[PDB]
Order: sequence, then structure tokens, then C-alpha cells
Amino acid sequence: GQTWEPLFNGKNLKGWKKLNGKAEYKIVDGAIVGISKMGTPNTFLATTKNYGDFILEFDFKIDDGLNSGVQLRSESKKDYQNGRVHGYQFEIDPSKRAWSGGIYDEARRNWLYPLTLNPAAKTAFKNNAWNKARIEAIGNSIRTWINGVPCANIWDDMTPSGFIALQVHAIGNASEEGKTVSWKDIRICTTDVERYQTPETEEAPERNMIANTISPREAKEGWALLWDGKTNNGWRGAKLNAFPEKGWKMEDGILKVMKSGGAESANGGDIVTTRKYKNFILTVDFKITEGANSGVKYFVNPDLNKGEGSAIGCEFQILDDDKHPDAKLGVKGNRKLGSLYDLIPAPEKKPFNKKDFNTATIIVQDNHVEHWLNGVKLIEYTRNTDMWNALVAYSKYKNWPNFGNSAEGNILLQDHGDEVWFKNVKIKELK
Amino acid sequence: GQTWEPLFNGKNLKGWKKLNGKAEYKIVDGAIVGISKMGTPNTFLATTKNYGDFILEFDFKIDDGLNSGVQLRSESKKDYQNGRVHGYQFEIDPSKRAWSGGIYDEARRNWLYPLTLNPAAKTAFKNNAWNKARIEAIGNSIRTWINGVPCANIWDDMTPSGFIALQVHAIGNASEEGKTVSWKDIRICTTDVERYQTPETEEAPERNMIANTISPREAKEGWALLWDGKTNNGWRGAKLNAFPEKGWKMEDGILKVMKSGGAESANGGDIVTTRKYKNFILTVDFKITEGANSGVKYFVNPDLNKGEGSAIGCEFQILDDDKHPDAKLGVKGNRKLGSLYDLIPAPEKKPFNKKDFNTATIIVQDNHVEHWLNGVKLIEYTRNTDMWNALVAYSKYKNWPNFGNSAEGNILLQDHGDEVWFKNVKIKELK
Ligand code: NA
Ligand code: NA
Ligand code: NA
Ligand code: NA
Repeated sequence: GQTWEPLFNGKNLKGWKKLNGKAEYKIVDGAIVGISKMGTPNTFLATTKNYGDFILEFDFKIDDGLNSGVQLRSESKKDYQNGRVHGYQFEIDPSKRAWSGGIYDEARRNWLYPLTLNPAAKTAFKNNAWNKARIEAIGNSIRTWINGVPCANIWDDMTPSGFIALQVHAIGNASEEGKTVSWKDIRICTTDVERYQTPETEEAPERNMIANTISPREAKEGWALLWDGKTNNGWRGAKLNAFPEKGWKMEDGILKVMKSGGAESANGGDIVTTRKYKNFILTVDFKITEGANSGVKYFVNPDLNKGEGSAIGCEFQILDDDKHPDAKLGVKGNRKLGSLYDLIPAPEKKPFNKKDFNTATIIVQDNHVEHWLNGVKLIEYTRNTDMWNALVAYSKYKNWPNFGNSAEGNILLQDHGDEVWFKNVKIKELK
Repeated sequence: GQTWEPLFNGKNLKGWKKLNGKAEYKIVDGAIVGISKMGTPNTFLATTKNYGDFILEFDFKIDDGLNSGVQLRSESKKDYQNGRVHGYQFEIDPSKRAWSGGIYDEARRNWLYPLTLNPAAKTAFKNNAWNKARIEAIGNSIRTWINGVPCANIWDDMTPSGFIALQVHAIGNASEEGKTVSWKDIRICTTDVERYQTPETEEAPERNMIANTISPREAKEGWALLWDGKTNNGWRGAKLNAFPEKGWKMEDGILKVMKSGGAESANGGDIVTTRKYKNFILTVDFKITEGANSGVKYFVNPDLNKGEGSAIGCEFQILDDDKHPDAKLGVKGNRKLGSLYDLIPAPEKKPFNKKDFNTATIIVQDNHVEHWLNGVKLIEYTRNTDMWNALVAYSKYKNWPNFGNSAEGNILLQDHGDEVWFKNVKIKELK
């Protein structure tokens, strides 16, 4: 049957090495017990072997008010932060936050898969009890389970192989000196991994960490890239037959609208998809600069505006609400980030992290439309209704016949003369 | 079993008399054949007997481009239009309008039950073929069927007994000169009518013609009067504790708002229900004067406006679109008759008969609302939505917090200083 190799023999610490911190690892009833300390940094008991593709299993228990984790495909390099342990980590969190089984990129990218991405896994961890963990690291796929509950699922290629390590996190208050985290029955399967892998029917939804790519899961699910992360393929200027020769830069897997005078579509101009879409889920990652303005448009007719300014369509406003003057204009905030520009305001409380990339989601299912920001629904509307047409009649789009009522339209990225970054521009066409 | 009496014996015209016009009635293969003429008015072949409660059955055929009908409980009085045949008539309509089986009040009230009130019955009549008809006139209930399809259902007490007559409608163009209508197998049942009557499960929805009353059907169906047709009971001034002492008159079963300077709620002021309603079907019959303005409001809070003008609520606009200046003042006609005033425009083409009474219907089912005019849906909307709140934010109601979003409110009739008539103010409370 399945060939399992023990990583810990229940007797001694053979096959392990302590890195960074000076916390103790004692053996109590066939379990590795990591003991908290004071004045020492994070400690890691790392395997003396590197593992690429594997199925890892271990039992774990932790004192409340303590944080722990198990490093996967992790490294310690003398050239990077004096051998500080970095890489994927299976979170052990007994706090009310409840992100156990989540993936944290230790001393590197930080949170990759927090349990906000899969909230039903928050109930998996049993406080002050033994918990059974399973990790499946197969190619670029890293998946985690706690007590049979799927927790995290990331698609990433940064480190294909590295060590497994047990974390004893540095403590801050005196009230946690002898507080322990314990690991037992640590075993690994490295032979016939594909024979014993968990099916796609019993996993957490995947998060693809490899910018501007379509994972096998995303492909099976009907996703395609609108931007390939390298070329202007699939895009043209709204009023041009080809891509603009200025005002748009592509570098480091980021599609950047250039900073100019902040004027509307006066630099390189807006860019549109070279094809039309009907029903879809459109996802766009964006990062703004101070006082920046841009937007994601859909139901676009690139031939309507032959004059100055932005091409005609419905818009997912992108803005620095704190600085850009347009945020205070319009009616009851209908020009702030995430709004249906000049029509429907985004709520006052929205999950926006101005220092990082944010994800815009636009869903079109015939007449039904939704705007999401970082997995939270902002607005909901229905075109081809008495309400829609009446609302459009009061707006900036009052002169456009049958505005936002057509089945098909192009998707657009706006030039509002400010520096805005884009990546992971993907589409899932719907029935 | 059922006792049937033939109205036509198949051989001669014994039991019949020709009234008004001079068109011919010939017998062809056991059928009465009415022949169209020229220069003669409508002709009626009337039974020499009067019938009150009965079940009438006949087969009928008509040439296309011709109009006919069968008179029920009808009269011919020397004191009434010099013997002009008047009364209920079963319509025979081969035109695209398709109101065969509908009830028309010949030389009296005109259309009582057009097939606008039961559009599924429009398919019943077979062109250039024989059609079976059934009429059940039982007390105040007059119901009709064509080929087993229920067509019309009226509740009326104007004429409990009269003759049955076959109509040869006066023709205008020479091309109709020869054209005929035929009626065969004309039989009547006057004995044990209740034993053979069609159940309520197989009829057209009823229209009650008896002003300010609740028919047995309406009562069973949960309808009640908001105005009893005689007293101010159930009504008070919007800003008063009692009914206004001026500007509102009750006479002849009509509720009248008096003509003054055309100012908004400056005469007797608006009148409101002394009760609040939640979910309902509200019906109002109204008649306007030239350049008149009024309205039916719902979701009313009589305590919001303590100043000048109309009380606060959503409004079914009542207006003379042709003359009143406010018709040109909205956004894309949102202040014209039937509109949700200043919010949602009624369509450009609406069934409004400015010389007669018209029926306004307002349906509230929690957040969902509809406006109907004379059995035709005008607009439909949903409050407590992003679209609603955004649309309200652009309107005259932009300063009212949570406008039109409350479950309950009073129903109001507007004083807009013009002469407007009301009757049949009824409500069906919903779950
Ligand atoms: Na941790
Ligand atoms: Na914008
Ligand atoms: Na007729
Ligand atoms: Na009005």
C-alpha cells in the first residue's frame, strides 16, 4: 500500500536541526513539544532533508494565546536576512481570528491564504485538543486540511522544494513562558503521491499566486486571461485600430497607465478588448497612486465617443477617495471607488487597502449586474428596467440611446492621466 | 334533465321582432343570417319575450371586417333616444383587437368588459368558422364563454330583465354591402339555472359596475371599500385630525376635489386614510377636467410635511398631459399621468380616455411596486435597492431620509386646486 516515512521517530530529534531562535524542543509521550521563550526570535525545528512533492500528516495541539505553524518547501539562506527561515507556512491559530490551516509566507510575502478566502474552514480547529493535519504539496498546488476540513489552496511556483519546520513563535508578554505547541505522528509520503492525492471535489477554492496566468483549475473552470502579462495582445485604443503608442507601460507583469496631467483619456487614451463580451465574471487587480483616477468599463461601444474623453460604457470607478476632487462631486458619493460611476454609489464602508493591489469584480448575467471589491459585494443593479432607464435619464449618460441595455460590449481600462497599475485581468464567460 | 327552449325554431322567425334599422334576417340551412346594408342604422332582431335569469347558448359565424353582437337584458323605450336599442351586448369581433365575448353597453355606458381585462380570452374566437357561445345571466352576474374559454364577467344591476337581440351593425364602406353574420342553435334555459351554472373556478375575473360597492366575489376575494360612496368615513385631512370643511364634495356617489387656483394642497388640502396600509392592491376610478392635476399617494407619512403643499409619499400622477405645464417639467416625462411622480415615467403610449373615468391600480408587495392604468401595466419598481435609493437621490425627494422604503403608510388623494372626480376607491390587503 501507501509508503509513509516518519519525519519524527517519537524517541529522539534525529532528522531535525534548530534554526534562528533558541527555543527548546522536548519529547513528551512521543510528541515534539516546542516551548515558548523570552528574548529569543522565531525558532524552527527543520527537517535535514528537502521535500518537493509530498503528502504530509501530523497531529498538533497548542495553548491558547500562542501562535504556531509548520513550514513547507522553506529555506534558510546566509545571503537572505542572515539565514532567517522563510517560505510557505501552515498556520496554527487558536485565536478568535481562526486562520489555522491558512498559508502564510513567512519572512517573504506574508499572508497568501487567510481563512477570509474560505470562511467555513474557520470552525476546523479544536481549541485545547489534538488536531489532525494534512498537507498536499503537488507541483505548484499546495493544499491543506484540518480534521478532514479543507482549509487553504494556493497555486504558486516560488519554491518547488525546501524543508519542513516546526515553529515556536517568539513571545511578547511574560504570561507566556512555558506555554507549548505540540506535534506527534509526523509522517510524509513522497512515493506515488498522485495515487493518494485528495480529489478537486474535497478542497478549498484555489488562489493562483502566479500573476497573469491560468492555473489548470482556472482553465477547467472556464477562466481566460484578458491581458497576458507581457504583450498588448487582445487590446487596442478605444478610438484606434491598434494599441496606443504612448501612455501605457508593461513591466514586471504589471500593465501601467502612465502619469500625465490627470485629464480624462487625453494621454494614450483608453484601451479596449479587441472582442466583445456578453455574460461574464470579470476580475481585475489594481493598485493606485495618491489622488489617482481610473476605471474598469463594460457594455462599451468604442465607436460612440469620436470626440474627447473616455469611451462610452458602464464604469467600475477606481479612485483615491481621500484626495481626488471627483470623490466629493456627483450625488451622495456615486463617483467614489467601486461605484457605478455617476449612477449608483458604493457603500461608505468598503474593504479597500490603498497601499496594496485590490480586486475589482464585475458580474454580468444578462440584465443583472454586480460590483465586488476584495470579495465583498458593493452594488447590485438590473438594466432594461423602468428604474434603470429613469436613473440613467438623470445622469451624465442621459443623451446616450439605450445606455447600458445592450447584451454585448467591450471591456475597457481607463486613462484618467494618473498612475494606476493593473494585473490578473481575467474573464470567465457565462451561459 | 336540463330544460332548453329554442329561441329560433329553425324554420321561420316566430318569437322575433326587427328593431331600429332595416337590415335583412334570412334563414339559410337552419341559421338566422343577418345581411349588412347601407344607409340604415344598427339593426336588432329581438326576442318577443323578456328574460331575467337564464343560460343562453348559440353558434355564431361572421365575415371578417364586420362587427356584430348579441344583446342581453336589453331595452327599447320611446322615452330613451326615440326607441334606440340599448343594454348589455356580447361582442362578436373578428378584428385583430379580438374582444369577442366582451361586454359592451350599447347606446348607454359603452365598453364594460373589453378583453383588456382578460387577455387570455383574446384567442377564443375562430375566424371564418363556427363558434359556440354561452352566456349566464344570474342575478347581477353576467358571464360569457366562447368555445369553452371564459371571456367576460360583469356585476351590474342597471337592467335585471330585457330582450335578447341579434345585431347587424351599420356599415360605412360599400365593400361591406353584401357581408353577413350567422347565428344557429339559439337555445335558452330559465329553469333550475343554479343547478347548471358554471363554477367560479371556470370564469373570467369579475368587473363590478355598481359604484362604491363590494360584490359577493369581491368580498370573498378580500376587497373592501376605502370610500363608502356617501360619507367622509375613513378619511381625514393630511394635516388635520378630521375631514376638511371645504374643497371636497360628495354627491351622486362621486368624491370631488373642488376647482380653485390650481395651487398645490392650498384649498381643502390632501385627504388621507385614517389607517395605515402595508401590502395591498389599491384601485381608484378618476375623471379629470381640462388642465387638471391630482394624484394617488401611498407610503404617506402625514406628519412629515407640516408646512405648505402636498403630504409626503410616492405618487401615481393624475394629470391632463396635453394642457398642464408640469407635463413638460420632469425628466423624460416622469411627471405625466400614471408616472411615479418625478421618478419613473409612464410609457408614452398608455390607455387614457380623457372624456371618461379611468382606473388607477397600485400594487405593493413589500419592496415590489406596480402602476396600472385601465388594466395595462405602466411601470414597476423595487424600493430598498441600490437603484431605488440612487434614483430618489436625484429627485424632488432627495432630502427625505429613507424615502419610499417603509413597510407601512397611508393612502392619499391629492388636492391640487383643480376639479378631479373619484369613485370605486377600494383595497385588497395582501399577506
Ligand atoms: Na504561525
Ligand atoms: Na474613473
Ligand atoms: Na358589437
Ligand atoms: Na399630482
